[PDB]
Parts: sequence; structure tokens; C-alpha cells
Amino acid sequence: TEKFDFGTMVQWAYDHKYAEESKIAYEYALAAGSDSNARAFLATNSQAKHVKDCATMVRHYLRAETQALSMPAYIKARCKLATGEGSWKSILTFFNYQNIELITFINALKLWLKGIPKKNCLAFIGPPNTGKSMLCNSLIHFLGGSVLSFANHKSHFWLASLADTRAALVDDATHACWRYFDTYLRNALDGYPVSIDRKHKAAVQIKAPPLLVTSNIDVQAEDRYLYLHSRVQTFRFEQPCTDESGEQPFNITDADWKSFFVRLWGRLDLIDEEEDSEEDGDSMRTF
Amino acid sequence: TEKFDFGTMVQWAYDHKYAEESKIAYEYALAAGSDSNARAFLATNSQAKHVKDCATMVRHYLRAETQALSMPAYIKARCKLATGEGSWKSILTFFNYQNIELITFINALKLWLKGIPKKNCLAFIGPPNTGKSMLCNSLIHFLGGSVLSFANHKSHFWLASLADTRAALVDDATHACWRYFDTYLRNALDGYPVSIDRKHKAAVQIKAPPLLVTSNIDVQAEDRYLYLHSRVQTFRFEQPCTDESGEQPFNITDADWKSFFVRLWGRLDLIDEEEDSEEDGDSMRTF
Amino acid sequence: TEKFDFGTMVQWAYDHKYAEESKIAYEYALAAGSDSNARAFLATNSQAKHVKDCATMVRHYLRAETQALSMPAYIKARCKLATGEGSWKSILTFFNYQNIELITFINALKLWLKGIPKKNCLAFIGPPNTGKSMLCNSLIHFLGGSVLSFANHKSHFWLASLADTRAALVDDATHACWRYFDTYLRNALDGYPVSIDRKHKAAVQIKAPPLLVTSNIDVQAEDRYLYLHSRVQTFRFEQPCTDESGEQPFNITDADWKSFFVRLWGRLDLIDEEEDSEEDGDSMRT
Amino acid sequence: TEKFDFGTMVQWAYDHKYAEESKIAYEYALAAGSDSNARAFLATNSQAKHVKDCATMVRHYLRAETQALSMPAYIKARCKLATGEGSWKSILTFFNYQNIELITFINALKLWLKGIPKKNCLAFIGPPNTGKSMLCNSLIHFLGGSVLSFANHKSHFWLASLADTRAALVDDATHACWRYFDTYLRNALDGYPVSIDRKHKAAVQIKAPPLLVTSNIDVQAEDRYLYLHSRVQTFRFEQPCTDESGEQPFNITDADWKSFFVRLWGRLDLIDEEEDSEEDGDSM
Amino acid sequence: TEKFDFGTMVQWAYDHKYAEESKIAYEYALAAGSDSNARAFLATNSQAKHVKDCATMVRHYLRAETQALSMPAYIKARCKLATGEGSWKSILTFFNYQNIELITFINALKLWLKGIPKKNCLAFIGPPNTGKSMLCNSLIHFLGGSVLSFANHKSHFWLASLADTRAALVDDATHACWRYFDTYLRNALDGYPVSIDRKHKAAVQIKAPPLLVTSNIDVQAEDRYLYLHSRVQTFRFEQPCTDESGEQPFNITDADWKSFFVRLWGRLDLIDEEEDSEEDGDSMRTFTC
Amino acid sequence: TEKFDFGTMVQWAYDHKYAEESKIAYEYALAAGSDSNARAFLATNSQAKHVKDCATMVRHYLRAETQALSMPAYIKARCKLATGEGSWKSILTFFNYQNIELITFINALKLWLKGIPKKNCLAFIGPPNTGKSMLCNSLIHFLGGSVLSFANHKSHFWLASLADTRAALVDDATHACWRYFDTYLRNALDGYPVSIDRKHKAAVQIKAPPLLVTSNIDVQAEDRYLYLHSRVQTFRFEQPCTDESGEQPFNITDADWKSFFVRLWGRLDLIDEEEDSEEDGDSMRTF
DNA sequence: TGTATTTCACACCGCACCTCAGCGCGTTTTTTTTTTTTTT
DNA sequence: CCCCCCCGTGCGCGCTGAGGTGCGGTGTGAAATACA
Repeated sequence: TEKFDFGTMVQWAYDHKYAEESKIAYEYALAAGSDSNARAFLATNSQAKHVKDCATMVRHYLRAETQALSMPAYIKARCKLATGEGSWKSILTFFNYQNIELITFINALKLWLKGIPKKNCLAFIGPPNTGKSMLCNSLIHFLGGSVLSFANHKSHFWLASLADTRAALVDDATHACWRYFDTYLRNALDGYPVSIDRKHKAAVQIKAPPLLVTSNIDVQAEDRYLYLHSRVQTFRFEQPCTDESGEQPFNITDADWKSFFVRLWGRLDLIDEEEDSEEDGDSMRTF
Repeated sequence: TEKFDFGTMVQWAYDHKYAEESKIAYEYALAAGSDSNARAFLATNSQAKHVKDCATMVRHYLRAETQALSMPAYIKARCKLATGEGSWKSILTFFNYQNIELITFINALKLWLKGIPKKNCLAFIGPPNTGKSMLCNSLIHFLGGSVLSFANHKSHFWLASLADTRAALVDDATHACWRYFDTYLRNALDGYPVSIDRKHKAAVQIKAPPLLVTSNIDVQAEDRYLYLHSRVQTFRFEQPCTDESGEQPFNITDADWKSFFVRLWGRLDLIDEEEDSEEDGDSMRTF
Repeated sequence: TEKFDFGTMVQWAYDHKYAEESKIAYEYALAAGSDSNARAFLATNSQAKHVKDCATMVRHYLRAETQALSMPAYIKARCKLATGEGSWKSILTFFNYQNIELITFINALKLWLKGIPKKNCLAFIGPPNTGKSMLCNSLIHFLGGSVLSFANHKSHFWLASLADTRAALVDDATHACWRYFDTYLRNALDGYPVSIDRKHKAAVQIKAPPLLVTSNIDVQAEDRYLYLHSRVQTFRFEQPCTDESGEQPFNITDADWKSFFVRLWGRLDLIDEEEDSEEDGDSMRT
Repeated sequence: TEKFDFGTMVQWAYDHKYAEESKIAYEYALAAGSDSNARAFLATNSQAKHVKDCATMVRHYLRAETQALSMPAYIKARCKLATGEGSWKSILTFFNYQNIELITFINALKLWLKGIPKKNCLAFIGPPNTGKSMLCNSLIHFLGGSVLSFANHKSHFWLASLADTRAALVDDATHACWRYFDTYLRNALDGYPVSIDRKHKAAVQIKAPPLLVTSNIDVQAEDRYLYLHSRVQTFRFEQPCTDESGEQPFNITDADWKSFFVRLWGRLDLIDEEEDSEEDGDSM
Repeated sequence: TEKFDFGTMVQWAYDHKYAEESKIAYEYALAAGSDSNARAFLATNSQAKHVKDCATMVRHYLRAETQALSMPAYIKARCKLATGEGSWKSILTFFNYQNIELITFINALKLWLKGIPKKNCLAFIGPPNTGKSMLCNSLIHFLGGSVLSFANHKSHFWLASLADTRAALVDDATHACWRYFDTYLRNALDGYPVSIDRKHKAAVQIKAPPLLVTSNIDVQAEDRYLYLHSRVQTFRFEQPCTDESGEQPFNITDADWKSFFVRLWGRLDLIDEEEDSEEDGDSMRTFTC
Repeated sequence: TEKFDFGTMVQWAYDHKYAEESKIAYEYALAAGSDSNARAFLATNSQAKHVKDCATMVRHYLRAETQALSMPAYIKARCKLATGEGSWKSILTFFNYQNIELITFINALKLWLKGIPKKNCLAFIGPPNTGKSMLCNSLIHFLGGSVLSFANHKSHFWLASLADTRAALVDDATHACWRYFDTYLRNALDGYPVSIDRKHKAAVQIKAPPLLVTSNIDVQAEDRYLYLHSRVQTFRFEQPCTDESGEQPFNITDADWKSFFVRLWGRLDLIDEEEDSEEDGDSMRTF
């Protein structure tokens, strides 16, 4: 019985972080119970157009908000989302199982996070079924990164995801992958800016976000990869996780990483400058 | 009043589950006999745009309705959609014909449906003309899952169908297909997220849905596929099958599957949480 | 003075089955002489949009109408549209010249049309210039199907012509085509749904329609196609159907097939006994 | 005197046969000096949309008009748009020079134009540089038919240019071209509808337009082409004409063909009824 | 702040010859200190659509204005826009350097500019760095024709240029470009029309403009281009002008070409009848209202 | 009257140099607190279209402004913009270390800037990791140029950026890149016009912006490229510099270039800028 | 009884409100393109 | 001879013009108050 207001629906959509078309349409039509704006939305002869614009607008808002946040603020906004209970002792026990003292790994992650160039890629190289996939992919899951797949490297759009995410991982790199890295992506693995081709739009020149790679092939030994000995940090995982112990004796969850970052806020050198004293407030495109 | 009202058209099109534009337009022009909104629509000089919006809204509603169901609800809906005359005897008789107990198949099916990692691929290995594809095609028809095709693996978009359906079938996997699974797509058999493209879209990262493959090759006997012995459950098909007057001595219906799942809702351990609304008015708030 | 009304224009377009846009525009601008709505169209300020929308609406109507006709009704609607006068005698005498009893071809059509799996492909085998392509392509043309092309099997885009039509012809299937059928379309000849793929689009999962394949290779004698024995009914076209002395005595115009069907509605196990009121309601789809 | 009337502008545009967008827009802005409607058009704030729609409408009318016309009427049209004055003497002397009585060419064109299967391909077969390509190309241009090319045979996609035009030609058909005609384009010479595989399109089922082949290979003589013995009217070219002599390397201009048709209606058998008797056309 | 008059904006754009969108928009918005129509445009809330339409209209007007000109009058125009004090001795000495006396090139240009078929392409074939691309590009720049490029032969839009320009050119003619000339653009050399596919609205039944090509592949010798043998006039540049050990090499300038045409007007046979009727006494304002 | 004023929004966007849709939309939504016009914007029913048009208009303005500046004026405009503290002494010591007197580099730069034909490509060729990448990347960063990547070369659209900027670089060009330059990019590198294709827009015939390339592969020495000895200039970097880890004398900053150009305004033949007689230029408005 | 001194009373003429719907209204690269690997 | 359920809401941004209705800027007097 009132005039539709697109802004209210954009704000409500952003409240629940609904971005895709079908979800916003379905959830709003189900929410027409106690939302007079929704009941004004249903009887409008341009529902589809409004859904399309609402999704686009929420996408703009979320993309800009994510891009704005600096690394300490981003890891804070992800320690907020890490739900569960569990200490960091799993991390230390796993690394001592792999006979790698923690301090080296901390002294490499410290640099890797800052994107210091020539140190912008970890390598976890070891035999299959050694526990590189679980660790690396969990660390990507807790940093909200995207997995890059080498299957479609013949389509040069496979690097499109590097325009958004903050920790990319390509897993089980073959020899062709290492040669590809040495030959094409010399700049990105260095850390220097590199162009990114995207779909239907314009190429965006961006920094090279931090990476992670797991591969059976060692690179600190193959002398034909002489240009990668100094540009990566290789940690050797040479022991098996899935041993005779019934379950995988070591498994890693968001609680482990969350308490890992809360306890190691200092030794990773993370800090926001001065102002964290207020009551909550956020973008409000509703009026 | 005679003014056309788009919400009514969307409600009607969703009502009978017409998604494609042509069927909506034809059926609605037919229904114009006894629908005031329809006899209004025929005269609205912007018919094509209304039809396109109605089809798009129905597609949005249906797609976001299917993805909002957890697995037991999905199987319940598929059982509700299946009609015919049959029983589970018309299946267990076939299994006893191939000389495999059914209890082992159930102990495997439970895990396979739950998507548990490292146990999320059933391989049916048998010589040609023993009935593999018959059982697999029947089962994947019931689960409403798509079937892949290793023909197009030169063109990396053959995985595009993996983004929607919840039970993928790959029939007649050659040596090349098994090597591809061993090298590239190990993550899916594990159960870790993978990246998949969709023609004119972006690589949507999703968990890999359960699979079902038929191959003459015994992966659990070869030595090149040593790293698949811990990600594949196999069932051997040995006794002969269809060679008799164009009638395979065993054809698996949908009534068979319906009575199978319904009769074994306890052994497969499928259930829902605290329930106080099952057989009620369907939420048709899309009007 | 006379407002435009898109409804009566789409009704007029559907009256004459003017699907394509240019024909709409030209014929309607011509008809403006004695149709007030057409003068309103001519004076209208957005003519091209109306032509485009009319084309789209007519295409929707016609395509949906085709997809909704059950197989006996569609055979009746393809029997109505075939024009010419002839006789089934050409089919009968062609077969009896190939020393093949007609009753064999009937007892194969009875199944091949019903889509029964494992009996849903009719192969015509014989050395070339024996009349295979004559009968096969005449029959596919009657059924309104689409002639496929085994050549482009380097690409997987050559099955795209089966997303719509209800009968396909694969002409001169050599060993490569037979191997391709035995390897990737094992399902199709078994009637169960297949996964076709088109160019610059997504794959669709549809039932495999019936088929007619012409080949020089007796699959039911080969051994590597041991699987193919159970889903292909061979037909031995041996005699020379073409010119015995310079002029091809035998050719199957649409009238021959039409009279064949009309006289053989019973033995094919179909039904066209509607005869409802006079011909049919067929009121309107304005 | 206001409210620019788009119907008038499209009627005028078809009136002057202005089809391309740029011509319509420019000349109309030029005629706006003495045309009130054009002066209204200039002040309109959406001139581009009007120009685009006018081009689309004129193209619709002209394309439908061209497609509608039947073959006797179509030739009666293309026998006027042929410009300039010539003389059939050149074509007669050319054919007499090639030892072919022109009566033979008339009695073969009689079949070839009707599209009658079993007689729907003319092979102008002779040694290189004997005027075969000259004559075939002149005749095919007169009909305004697309000239094909078998040098693109490495793909199937050399047939997509045949979707529209009413006549065809292939240049110096090698054995591969004859093999292609014998194997894959069998229907086109028999009258049945054949599929056409192009790039980023679909198998368009269109009838075969009448064909015309230039080759050095006498298909009527080889024994591995029994299926083309009866669907081809091969013509013999022996004597050379397209040489560098002080005399005429005989030219065959469109006017030559114009006078040829004008004189050869009677023996070429094209009907004249079902006309409109100078009934104009309009779009308003 | 009176109602925006899109006609006035298009008139201003075509007056200043601004065609591309960005230059139109920015230059107009900078002229708001004196044009009431400029503030009128700034006031509206649909600036992008208006600038898009203005660009398209100016494009139409320039396109037709150029294509109206006849090639003799077009050479007159391109001989007015040439300024300097050049001489034709440079081109004569360049040709006599390569041992091809100028009369041959004159007797080829006469036939080429007339666009007669079978003679509608000159290939300047020679080893790298002998003076082929220098002369080719000098003549093309003077004649205002658009220089094509083969690096993008995919997407099939590399041909829209010669839909509206009077002399195209393709340098670095690799084997693939020769193959395209053999199997795609035969109609271009044969005089027959070719359908050039513009990238936004529709193709054109445009006749192929006179061409030019620089290559090292002596197509008059390779038998794989038997069709291309007899439809190009090959001029062979064997003597090189790559003198890196002293005096400066040749360079042909616009004024050199202008003096060449002015001097050899009669021998090049350019004469469109006249222009003296009552249509062109003094009427000049025909631009627009 | 508190209605939206698109002119105000476009002027503001250009005022802050916001270009892309995401930044302008989100940050203006934030500004809607105390910028009455943005508060009106939030209530508009076509927010997305207005955001898109604002992005397009700001692109038009920025592009047509930058393309106007003559090259020495561009260098001056970047010169004032360059902030920080540093001197030209860094560049002098770096080059005099490499056993190249600075006069050689200066007399090559004074030609490279003007795009003089046959000297329009300055390649820094030397043994691996001797300190070339840092210098080329820093100079391109100062001149506001773009750095392409070779990976896109399978798509011809990777040169779309050449129609805008005035200093183009590709770094670590492989051997296929050298063949590409010798075969397709002949005229452009010689000093001629060349066509450029772009996405959704028309192709333009624009001259070739000056270039900088680095590689370990020599082009003046390999007789395969007998065709590039007279059209490029090659500087041989030989000493061990590129560590950035142990001593790092190649630590080039942007203030290095700023004071380089400020101190070399007579021997770079640049004084005759667009500011030959600069007595009144203070003007700026694009309402 | 003659006459200064003033709002109600029917209204010139209206400033300006609200009231409809006939005028404007839209995206298309990327993949596929046959190109030369991709075992042999 | 009187109560055991039908019922899930409102529209192309924006105009804008004839239409007529009213309390007043101004229509401006015979009646009406009080004077002398």
C-alpha cells in the first residue's frame, strides 16, 4: 500500500549478504510476510529488473568493502567469522610431527603475509599422502582464498580469480606448472605488478596476491629451475599424516587457525593503528 | 479491474512448473479463455518482455528452491515424484544374479550419499555386456543427477554440468579417464573444493558432489593408480546380461528405487531434525 | 483515429504462419490498404520493435505447438502438409525389386517409431548406387527430421541437430562412424537419455530420437561391434535401384509416403480416429 | 506541421532506395533545408534511433521484395538493371570459336535454370587459359550469384556462402572437388534438401541453387564418377581465347548477356503472366 | 539553461570535426563559460546517452561527406591538404636507384588508381630494409588510406577499415596473409564486391578499395598462389637503402608527393569533366542549420 | 527541491579521481551522510544505472584530459605529483657502477622520449638478475605507463592498453615474444601507425607509444634477428646487482627519477614543453 | 430628514492545486575459430 | 428448524493540460449606523 523503495531492498539484501539472483528473489518473496516494502515489490510489473539491480548493487558494495580493508583489519574481520572451539596446539604438534620447528615457519609466514617481493610464495613439497593438502587448503579456507586449477591453463582466463582473492593456491603442480611459473608468471611470483585478463570486461593491473603451492616436484634441487631457488620458500613435508591411526590423526579446523592468530597477533606483526573505541555502525543505503 | 498484474502470471507459471518461455507463452495464451489477467495480457503490447520476465522469475524461484533443501529432503522430493509399480526385489534379485550381497552395497551407499571424503566414488568394474550401465543409469536417473562424458575432455568445459547436479555419472572410463582422475581431479574424489567453469560464466568454486563411474579397468589392481586405492569403492560385475531378444533380463524402474529407499530409510540413516510442519500448505508466497 | 492493437497483429501473423521478421514487415505494409490496424502500424513511431516482437511471439507459438503434438497426431499433421499425388505402389515395388518383402519393413517400422530400446535404429546396408539414400532420405524428409553429417565427428558439435528434430539420418557411415556410435552413443540406440552438446552453449540431456543410418559395412557380421548386434536392424539393399537403362525408374515423392501411411494406419498400431465435431475445434491463439 | 512522422521518412527512404544508415542520415540532414518534416527531424533529440529504425525498415522491405520475386520475374528484373549496350555477337562468336553450337548452350541452359535435378550442373572443361573461367564468371555475375571457392576445402565451411545466392560457381575444380561433389554433396544434384555446416551457426536446410563448374577434369570420361555421368552437362573447350593477341581476347560484359537474354526469351522459355501491370509500391 | 538542443551540439561537433566520444564530451563540458547550450547539457541527467548519439551522428556525417567525393576530386582535396616545398626528384632518384625507371611506376599508378580488376594490387616485394615499406607508407599517408595490420586476423573485424577508406595497406605480409589473399579476398583483386563486416550494426556491400602490400615472398614465383600471380603488379626492390656508414638515406615526404602530382598531372591523366553549373557558384554553408 | 543532480556527482567523482564503479558507488553511499545530493541518490530507483553512467563520464573526462597533454607537459605533471625524498645520485651511482657512463643513457633517453623512428625501443639486456627489472619497473611506474604480460598473447586483445598510455613495457619477454616483435610489430616499432582492437569499442589507428623491454636473450647478437639491429638500442647490464637481500645497491625510488628530470632539463631537450611561456594557467572545472 | 462612514454579500477573475497515460526504455565477448601438438 | 472456514498484496522514473472549485486579491454598491 506504499511506493516501492529499491534502497530498502538493497540494504536488507546487504544485511544477509545475499548476492546471487535466485537467492535474493526467493528469500525476499518468502520474506514478504512482515515487510510492507516486499508486498509492494510483488505487485510491481518489473520484479526481474529490480532483482538484477539489487544483486548488482550488493555486489558493488561487498566488493568495494572487501577491497578497502587492510590486512590486519581483514584478518580481524575473518577472526570474527571463525566459529568453533580449539587451540593452536594442533599446529605445533603437526609441525613437530613433520620435524620442522615452528620458528622457521613463523619467520616465513611473517614475510609472506606482507607480500615482500622475492618471498611471495610458499612451497610445501613432499611425497603424496604426507599432509600438505590438508594444511595448505585449510590455511586457504581460513584466509578466504580461491583455489586455482591448472586443468584449464590452455584458456588464459584461468588467472581471472587473482583479481579478487587474497591468498591463491594451486595444488599438485606438475613439471609443466613449474615451467609455466618460471616462463610466464615471473612477475607475480616475484610480487611485482602483473596484468590480469578477465571476462567480458577490461584487464585490471593489480599487485600479485600471496600464494601457496604443493607439489611432489622439488624446485630447490632441479638446476634448470635456477631462477626459482631464491624466489620461493620451500618447506619439506616428508612424513605421513594418514598413518595406522584410525582417523587422520591430525586434522585442522577454523578454530585452530583462529586461536593461532589471536595468540600470535604479535609475532606475525599485525596491528591496526589507533581507533577501536565506538559502537557498531556500517553502510546504510536505506534511509 | 482489467489491468494486467505480473505477480499473478509469475504465480501461475510457477504453479505448474513451466520454466521455458515458449511453453509459458503458449499455455498462457491457451489459458486466456478463463483468466481475466490472461485476456488482459493478450492485449498488452509488450508481450515478449512480460514473457521473458516471467520465465526468468520462475527459473530463479525454482533454482533457489532446489538448492535450499538438504539431502534427505531432496531424496524425499524425488521419491514423491516417482510413480509406477515395482519393488526392491527387482533389484536384490539382480544383485544376487551378479553374486554380491546387498548389505555391503548399503554400507557403501550410506557413506557415498553422505559425501564423506575418501569414500565418495563408486566404481562398477565389469567386462562389456554385463549390465553395469543399466544399474548406473537407473540409479542416476532416480537421483536426478547429470551424466558426464569423457569425449570432450580435450575441451575443458565438459565439467560445466558439475556445478548443479548432486550425483555425477561417468560411464565407460578408459585408461585416459582414470589417469585424468589420478592426476587432475584427485580433489573431487577426496572431497575438497574444486574450480569449475560454466560456458559464459566464472569459475564457481564448490564442493565436489558425489560421483558414480563404470570402467572396465580395475583401479584397485593396477600400479599406476596406487593413489586411487584410497579414494574409490569398487563393486565387481561378472555374470552375463542382456543378449536375449532385445529384452535385458533385468530392467530397474523408478518404483524399484522408491520402494528401496522407503523400505530402508533406517539402514541408510536418512532423517530430518525436530519436525512440526511436514504435510502443510506449501509456501507459495510468490505472487 | 484508430489505435494500434498488437494482439490482432500477432493473430494475423499466426494466421499466415509468417515466422520471419522481414516477411511480416513487407506483407503487413502491403496489407495496410484494407486493414485499419495496419494503417495504424504504418503511422506508428516504433515500427521495428513491433515487427521484432511479432516475430518472437509467432516463433514461440509455432515451436510450442510443434513440441506438444503426440506422435500419431504429429504424423497426421505431417500427412496433411505433404503435397502431391502418387501411390504406395512405388514403395512396395521398390522393395520387391530389392527382393525384400514389405512386411519386413513394416514389422521394423512398428518398433522403430515406438522408440522401443534396442530396436530403435534401422540400418540400410548395400554397395553404393543401390537405392539406400533414395529411400532413407525420402523417409527422413517425410518425417520432417534432420539429415546429420558424419564428417564433422572431429568436433563433438555434430549431434546438435538432434536437440529438436524427431528423426535423424546418418548417411554413409564408414568404419569411423560405426566406431563412434559403438563408443560414445551406446546409450542412444538403447533409447535412454543422452548428453548432446552444441556450439557456444551448454549441454542438454534429452531422449535420443529414432534413427536411420546408411552404411556399406555389415555390422551384424563384424565382431568388434558385438555390442551393436542388439540395437541395429540391418536391411540388405543389394539390387541396383538406379538407372537400368539411363533413367531412374523409382523415386518416392511425398505423396507415395502419405498414401502409404493413410492406407497403413492400422498395421502400424497408431490412432487417428478423432473425427470430433466436423474437423477440429482449432479456435484461436490471439 | 510538427511531430516528425517516422512513417514518412521510411517511405521516402525506400523511395530513393537509400539503405545504409549513413546515406539516409546525411542526405536527410541535407534535404532539411526544403522539407518541413526533415526540419522537424533535426530538432528531435533521438535522431540516431530514428535513423537506425529507418535503415532496418528499408532493408526489410527491399530484402523481402528481392526474395519474393520468382525466377522469370527475377530475370526480367536483372535484364533491366544490366547497364550499358552490348551485342550477342561476342558470345555467339566465342561459342562458335569453341566449336560449340550456341543452340547446344541454349538447350542446356533451358534445363539448368529450372533447377531440374539430373541436369543441374554444367562442366565447362578445357585446358588452362581457354576462357572457361571468363565465361562462367561473366554469366554468374550477371545472375548476381555468389562464386564459391574449393581452395578452402580444408574445412567444411566453404559452403556457408551459398545460403542466399541463386547461382554458384567453383574455380578450377581439382580431383578433390569432384570427390567432394560425388561424396558429400550428393543430394544437391538430386533435388533433396542438404545440410550446410558453417562457422558459429547451424545446419541450415536449404535447397541447392543451380550450379556451374569450371574444371580441367572430364568427369564424363572417368570411370570412378558414375554418379556424375547423368547429373552433369559437360561442355568442351579446346581452342584458346584469353591469350595476349593483338586481336580481341574476347570480352563478355554484362551487356552481352543482357542482349543475349533479350533475344533468347523465346528459345529460353520464361513465362510472362502473373504480373501487376506497372502497379507501384509504397510504405507510407 | 534553456532546453538542450541536441541538433546544436551535433552541429558544434561537426563544426570542430570532433568525432570520438571522449573528446566530444570533455571539450564540450570545458566550453560552458560561453555556450548556453553547454550549461543546458551539463544540467541534464542523461549526458552519456547524448554524447553517444552525438558521436554516432558526427560519424555518419563525416562518413557520407567523405564518400561523396569522386577520386579525381579526392586527389584534388588531398593535394590541397599537403603543405611544404617538396620536389619529385626524390622519388625519381629512389626508383632509379632500384633500377626501375619511373615510367613503369607511372604506367602502373595510372591503372591502379582507376581500380581496374586484375591490376588492383601492387606488391613491393624485396628483402628486409630495402625501401619498400618507406615508399608504401609514404604514399598511403599522403593518400589518407588506412594502414591495416595482420597481427589480429582472428575475430574477423580486421577488415572494417577498408569499408570506408580509399587505399588500404598491409605490411609484413607473412604466409598467412598471402593465404588469406588467396582464399578469402579473391573478390578484392577480381573487382567483384565483398561483404565487409562492421563491428556493431551491419555488413556493407562495399567494393574493395585499391590495395598495397609489402612482402619478401615473391608471389610471382611461389606456385601455391597461382591465383595471385596474375592479379598483382610486383615491383622488386633489390637495392637496399640501409646505409648505416655515412650519408642519410632517402625519405619521401608529403610535399614531395604533392609536387609529383602537380608536375605530372597531365601524364597521370586525372580529369573529371568540370564544375561550373549553377550548383556551385558560391553555396558553401551546406554544412547544417 | 532536493532532487538528484548528476552533474554534481560527476564533478565530485572527477574531483576525487574515483574511476571504477565499485569505489564510486560505495564511497558515495558513505558520503550520503553530509552530502545532501548523495542522500537524494540513495532514494533514487535507478541507483545502478546512475553509478554506471558516472563511471563512464569520469572515464571520458580523465582520458580526454590526459590525451591532450604534450609529452614534456606530461613529464612536468608527473614531476610535481612525485612526492618523497631522494636525489638523482642514486641513478648516477647505479649506472656508473655498471660501467656505463650516464652520458650514454641520457643520449639514448633523449631520443626514446620523442618516439623517434628506429630508436623507439630501449632494451635492458644482461645476464640473469643483474638489476634491470627494478630500474625498468620504477621508470614505468613513474611515467604512469602500463606493464603488459606475455601470457595473454594467445588473445590479440592484450595490446588494448597501447591506445591510451605513453610508456609501454613487457618484462621478461620469452623467445616467442621476440619473434612476435620481429614479425607482427614491424611497422609500429619502426615508427608507423598500427591498428589496435578493444573490447566493445571501435579499433583506433594510433601511433606506437615508446617501449621498454628486458630479457636475458640478446637481439643485437643473434643472427636470427638480423632485422632488429637498426631498430632498437641495447644496454648491457653485467655486474652483480640484483640481490635486494644482502647489500642491494639497486634500491631505486621514484624521487630518484623526480630529481633526475629536474636536474636534467637542459640535456633532455625538453624545455620547450606545453609551458614554454607559462604565465597564467590556473583553471579547473568540469561541472 | 440629509449625509459622513463601513462590513456583509454575489462575484470578476484566479493562483494553483490534484488527476491520467501516451510519449521516451535492451544486450552480443568469448569461444570456436582449424589452427599444429597432443601419444604415434 | 438453525452456524464445525470462504480470505496470500497492488502497478514504468517523469510530465502535463484541460477542468472547475473556492476563499481572496481585489468587484465596489445598495442597505445600514450613526451624525446633526
